[PDB]
Amino acid sequence: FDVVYVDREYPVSSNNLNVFFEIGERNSFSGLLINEGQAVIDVLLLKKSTGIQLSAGQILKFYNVPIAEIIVEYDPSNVSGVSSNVKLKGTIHPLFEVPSQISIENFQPTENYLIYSGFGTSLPQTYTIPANGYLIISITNTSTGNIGQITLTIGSTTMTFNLQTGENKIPVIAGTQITNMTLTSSSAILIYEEVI
Repeated sequence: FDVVYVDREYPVSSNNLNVFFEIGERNSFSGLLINEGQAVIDVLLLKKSTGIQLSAGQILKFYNVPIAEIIVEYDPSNVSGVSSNVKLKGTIHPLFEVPSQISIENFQPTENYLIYSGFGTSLPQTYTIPANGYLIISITNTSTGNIGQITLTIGSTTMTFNLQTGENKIPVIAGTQITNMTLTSSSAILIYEEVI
């Protein structure tokens, strides 16, 4: 069989109303169309060269979908001045003898904020958590199970945690202090926050 790789992004706004993507006649597409931004978009999937309205941040997933053309349009109901970066990524290949499917999901990108890297049994100072999110304390050690203790303070509240080898995931509010950590043997330590 033959495969064509698709990696495209186009702005869609009042200034860029339409994108026409040719997939071609005897072909199937597997991949993603990503509405990265604030413009609602209308997606027409045409078997030869019914629209799907994608709201801000939505992703249209394709598996083995026989399409000859994908048309993307700025929806006329948009608040003026909104735009999106519309990304098409995937593979064009022949129609496989398996189900053809689409699905849609909301994307919420996550970003990791480093707090501490080291290798030892405690922290060298206190740290402030910058945002609402999830604090990740990764402790690497030869043994499994219990590996030490961490103390967080937030306002007039103190919290102490039974740290395990591996990834420890704690929901945290912005401004929370990492006041101390004590491990029972020297370990690779990586502390960061998952933020949305």
